[PDB]
This record gives sequence, structure tokens and C-alpha cells, in this order.
Amino acid sequence: AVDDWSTLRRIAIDAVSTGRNPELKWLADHPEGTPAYALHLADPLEGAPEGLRQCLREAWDEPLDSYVLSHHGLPELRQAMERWFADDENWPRRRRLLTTATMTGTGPAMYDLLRTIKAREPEGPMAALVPRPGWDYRLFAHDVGYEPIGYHVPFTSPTGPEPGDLDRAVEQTRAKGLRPTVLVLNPQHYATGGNWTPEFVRYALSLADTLGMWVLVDNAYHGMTAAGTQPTSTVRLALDGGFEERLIHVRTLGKQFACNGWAVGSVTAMPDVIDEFAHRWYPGHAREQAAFAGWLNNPESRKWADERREAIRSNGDALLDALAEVSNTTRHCHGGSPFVLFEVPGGWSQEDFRQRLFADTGVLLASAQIPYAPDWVKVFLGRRPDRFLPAVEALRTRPSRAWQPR
Amino acid sequence: PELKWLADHPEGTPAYALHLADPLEGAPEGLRQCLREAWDEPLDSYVLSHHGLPELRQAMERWFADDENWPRRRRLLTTATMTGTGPAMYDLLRTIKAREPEGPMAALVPRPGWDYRLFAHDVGYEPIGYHVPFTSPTGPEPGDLDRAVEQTRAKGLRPTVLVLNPQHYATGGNWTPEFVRYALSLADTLGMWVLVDNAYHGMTAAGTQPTSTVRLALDGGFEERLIHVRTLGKQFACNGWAVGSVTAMPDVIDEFAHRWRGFREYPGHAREQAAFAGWLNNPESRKWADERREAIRSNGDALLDALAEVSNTTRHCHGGSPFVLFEVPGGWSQEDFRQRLFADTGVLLASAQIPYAPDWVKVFLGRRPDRFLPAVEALRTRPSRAWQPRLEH
Repeated sequence: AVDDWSTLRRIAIDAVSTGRNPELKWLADHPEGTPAYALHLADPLEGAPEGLRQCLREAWDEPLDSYVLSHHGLPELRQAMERWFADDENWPRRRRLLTTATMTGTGPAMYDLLRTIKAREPEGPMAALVPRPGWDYRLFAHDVGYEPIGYHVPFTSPTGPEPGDLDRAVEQTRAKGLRPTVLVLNPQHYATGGNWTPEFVRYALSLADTLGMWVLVDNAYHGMTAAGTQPTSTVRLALDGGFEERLIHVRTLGKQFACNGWAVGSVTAMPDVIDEFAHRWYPGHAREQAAFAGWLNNPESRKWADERREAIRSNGDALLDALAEVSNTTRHCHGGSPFVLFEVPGGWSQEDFRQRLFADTGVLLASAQIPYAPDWVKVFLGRRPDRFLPAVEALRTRPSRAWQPR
Repeated sequence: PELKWLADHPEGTPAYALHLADPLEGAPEGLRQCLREAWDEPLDSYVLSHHGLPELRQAMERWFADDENWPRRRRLLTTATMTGTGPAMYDLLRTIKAREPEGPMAALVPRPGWDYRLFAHDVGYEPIGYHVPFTSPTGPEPGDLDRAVEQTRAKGLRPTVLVLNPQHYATGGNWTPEFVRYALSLADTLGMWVLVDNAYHGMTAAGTQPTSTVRLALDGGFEERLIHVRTLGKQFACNGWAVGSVTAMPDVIDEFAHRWRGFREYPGHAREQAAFAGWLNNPESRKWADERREAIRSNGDALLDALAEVSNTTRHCHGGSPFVLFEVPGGWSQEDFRQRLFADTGVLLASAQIPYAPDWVKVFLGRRPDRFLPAVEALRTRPSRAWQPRLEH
């Protein structure tokens, strides 16, 4: 019965404009004293696991407020992070890649990695091959001086692009007179729920090697596939295939541990690359770095992550059942990243639909943002069940004409 | 180089690292208490407002407007910064570029000064330095700005941005109202944006009145292209927290927040921001800041006294930003001097980095007296030949 309104008010309401996104106006107009549930972002508002917050609390009296004098972050965090991800992703022990810590988000990290690659490569016309739909890679690419070229990602298939989808992007890059310079992969895919095939990832890695392209793999959701799913590990496939020199792995700790605002993540690449990245393109936030190191070295973190994969599975099942009671549109729950997709009832468009649904039920859902299929909705599943299931209940019990085709 | 010396330092003797603008202290206890007490609140998520956490944006706007004596009525809007005022100035420079016609642009920056030239070059401005005299406690004169404008004109560049830093990193200067007024009126005539960095505004030695650029600007009507930037880090002994503020006209902040910052960074660090709002909204934060200006004054006096005891060179303590400057004895480069001094005394100092005066040292004063004064005593009681001239006429 516990909702999100008090927290949404604290983080989204202000006396000046809070942003251009429509949902911020809906929140500003939301009736005070009535429930509101936020399922539109991969961002659990109930907060981080207690074990992590306890690490932060217990160090309040330690001198952790200054600059951090290693540009790569605290060694204790670098080590605990590389350990946790290498185990999670079954990295081989025989590797030359080194791991550096990032403290202001992996968005900024991939922006500066695109600049790092650009600095290492001969000046010329540069394409970044990015998944479409996908996360925000195209925005960083454009601002750094690459033309972003989308490769098709089907949302109706649990298994992601086929090799021919990549080939078509390479062909369009050549037709535009550009060199294919970096390929972004995101096999636990934001935000279709896909878990791309080892077949396609191996194809992508071999094609990149043939073309001399860099491969940037974003593994934000690798550890958050629904229980019973086997996530494809790009680093394992790449190193076993002998593609290492131009591999860059990026992964936020925030999506993994319900703490997006902590902004701690990791970048793993060849030594010369992480050296240029960290020095050319002092850090801070030692309190977050010290707290994460203690948490990741605690076996409770692995237990909590395992339990969360089971919650993602059961949460999706519960949402699917509710959607079946209130609606008759197509639904997907592919299990590869923690999102459910469903089609907007006929005669509605997705924005009007979500606005009306939020007014009638208090449940705020997100546009799926699929460019070739705009009128689909996406629902994030990576929340504690005691905070996700009340939102499902509101959908199942509060009537709305949003569900009825026009 | 300095970090290397620190590593070869013998274990068993005190080392005092005074070469950074960082006290290597815990942040004020009240601030850390605010962080600790909120450990069980749900503050781990992204912030959904593109200005940062509302309670912090509001508290820091109020605290700075009081500290800097801003007029109560103004159209400027204040946003929070969550990744450093360096990235913020990078994004502000890009916001300005997007609003001006294309063509070659100069950014006028203080020389010596902070690293504004690095951001300006990166975004595609040519950085043009204006002379900042370090011997005067009041900094540049109007003709120093006029010279940079004429250099800009001779290179066929449009002067597009002027960066002002009146509590100056890192000379100690406190620039005069007359100079800042001249700079604002000249920028307005030329259509230049004024970016004022006020990192050290609240950090002047007690008894020194910092010049408030925003007050002078708004009194004179120079609002439309004014941008204020100010970190909380240097003042409140918490460089690692990367919380600060930017204030500009509403349309400028919106583009900065939505497009230039907003297409790269997602707002976060709600824990730091809530802790700062609790601190700034506590009367103890103002009391602590006042007590800190007294500590900066007494620290600088104590260093000057110790220098008079062990040395016979020119020294400055201008009182406008928390730095003491002094000249190395004859026959010493600044690097050899600081390396010898650190070896003999355990006290590590910084180069002043004055390009027209290389062999000078600077000393940051913003640290607790019970931690600064032991370093001063080390300089007095540990003999060093660094203080003796190595030249003879």
C-alpha cells in the first residue's frame, strides 16, 4: 500500500521549471494526498539495499570529503568492482584489460571514451554504429563529432538483431562516405528486454575486427536479467575469440544496486586507453567509492543481486497477468533487460494514453521510444515486490478509459 | 612531481601537504551529520528535475544571495551543479556558442588564473589572457582588459566571453569594484557574456570585503548575459562532493540544463545535495563560514610571522582569496626549493604558477588552525638551507 508520491515530490517538484519532459508537468499537477507510482524509469524510488547505505552511514566520521588523488579512483573500489563484474560476466582470467572507476555517471564516461577514441584515430569522417532503438549513445556521438548510424533492433523478438541488421548499417555508413569507427553493443538491451544471441555478438566482434572498428559494450543490465535467463557476455566472447585491443567495457553500478544517483561505474579497456581516458579527457566522491568497496566485498551483495533477479521474474509475471485483465493489446516480456512492453489501445497515442492512465490510476508508465513503432508503452520491473505490486494493484483495480480503444 | 615526492617521504615524520587547494580535512561536522542522519531516507535515485534537488537549489540560491548581497528582485534563475563547476563551465561555453552567430570567437581569461583556458579551447574559443598583477592586492586595472580586447581585435576574433575571478585563484587578490564595473560596462558595449567564478567569494580573510560582481552587475542593469558560477567545495572543506551552483537568465539556464548538460549527464547525488540543504538551512553553516574567515586570517598572519623568522624574501598575503605568496631565495628554482624544503621540513608547498614570475611559491590557507599551525611550526623549527640564497654578487 506504500507509494512513491512523497519521494517524487522531493525530487521532481520545484518553484521553477523542472524540465521539458511531459511527465514533469503531470507530476506537478498530481493531486496531493493521493497515491502515485513511478514505473517510467529504471530507477527504484524505494532506494538502495540497506547493506550499501549502512556502509555510507558508518563511515560518516572518516576523512573522505577531499579530492581523490588517483585519477582511476580508490584502488579498493577498482579491485572490488573488477572482481564483482568479472565474476558476474565470467571474464577469463587471461586478460590485459584494466579497470578504472567513474564517479559522474557512465553517460559522461562514454562521452569521454568517444573523445578518447577520436583522439587516437586519424582525423577523418567518423560513424558511431548504435542500436536503434537504444539508449543515449547517439547523443554523445553527435556532440563529439561522429555521425550516429542506427542498426535495427527488433523489439518483437526476444533475441535481438541478426547479422544482416549490422550489415545494413555498415552499408549505409559506406553509402554516406564515413568510416565505421566504433560499434556500440548493448546485449541486455535498453529498453526492449532483449538478450542478444552469442551468435550475433560473435558476428559483431569479428566484423569489427575486420573493419578495424572499436567495440564499446554497455553492460548496465547484464546482471539484471530475469531469473532463468542466461545473459550473453560480450567480454567472454570477445577475449575467447581473441578480440581485446579495441574492446571497451562500461557498466554502471547504479542500475545493479538501485542507486542510480550514486553515479559509480567502471570502464575496462587496454592500459593505454584507460590511461588516456582518465588523464586527458581530481575525481571525488570517495564516500561512494569506499561504501561500494565494502558492499561489493560483502557476499550479501551477490545474494541481494540473485534475489533481485527472482523479483524481476515474478514482477513481470504479475504485471502480465494484470494487463491481461484490463486490456487486450500485444505484450512482450523478453527477460533480457527488466522491461515489459505493451501496445497502446487503438485510437490512443502513447502520450495521451499515459497521461490519462496516470490521472486515473496514479501509475506513471513510460513511452517505449521505439522509432518505427511509437505507440508502445514500457514498464520497468527492477523494484522490490512490496513496492511494485501495489502499482500493479492500482492498474488492476482503478478504472480508466485509457484501456478502452477509441 | 609533488605526488612523487610524497611517496619517497620517510615513514615516521609528519608530512603536511599544503600544495593543494584542499585541506585534507573532514568536512564540517554538521555537514557530515546531515549526511549520516539521512542514511535511511530514499535519496539514492536520479533527481528528476533538470536543475538538481529542489531543496538544495533553493537553499543554495538563498545562501549565496545573502552572502553575495544579491538584490532580492532579479530575473536570474539558479540551478544546481552535481559534477563540478569545470564541466559546468564547459557546458556554459557550449550554451553561449549555440546562441551566437558562427565565427571566430575569443574567451578573455585572467592570466595567471584557473584553467578556464582549457575549457574554452576545447569548446572552440581562442583563449586570450588579460594581465593580472600579483604584487598588488587588488588585481587588474581597466587598461589590462583594454589590452586583451585590442589583442583580440588584432587577431580578427570577436571577444565573446569574459571570465572574471575577483577573489582570484591563486594570487590572493580582491579585485576592485571600479575594475569590475569597468569590465561589466565594457562587456555590455561589446555584447560579451560575463562569466564570474565566485569559488572563493566567501573565503576572504576576515576584515576583507569581497567585491560582489552580481550586485554591481544588477545594480547597473547588466543582467542579460551575466553568468554566476560558484562551487561549495573549496569553502566547506569538501572538494570531493562536487556540489555548486550556476545562475543566469532563465532561457540560458534552461538550454544549459536541458540540452548541453542534459544530453550528457543525468542529475544525481541527491545524498550530497540533501545534506548540503540541511547544512545551509542550519544557522551553524553561517557561523562556521564566519569562523572560517577568521581562521584564514589568523593562518595567514601565522605563516607570515614564521616566514619573517626563517627567510628574507618578499611575501604577499592580499586577503582576497586564501593564498599566501612568497619568492624563493636567489639561486633557487621554485621546484628545487620546494623539493629541498619538503625533504628537510616535511612541509610540501606549491608553485605559484605565475607565468611572468616563475620562481614564487603559494600556500593555501583554508584549513583548520589546529592542522595548519603544526605545519607552520615545522617551518620554524626544522632548519633548511632552502631559505638561504645560493647566489653571491
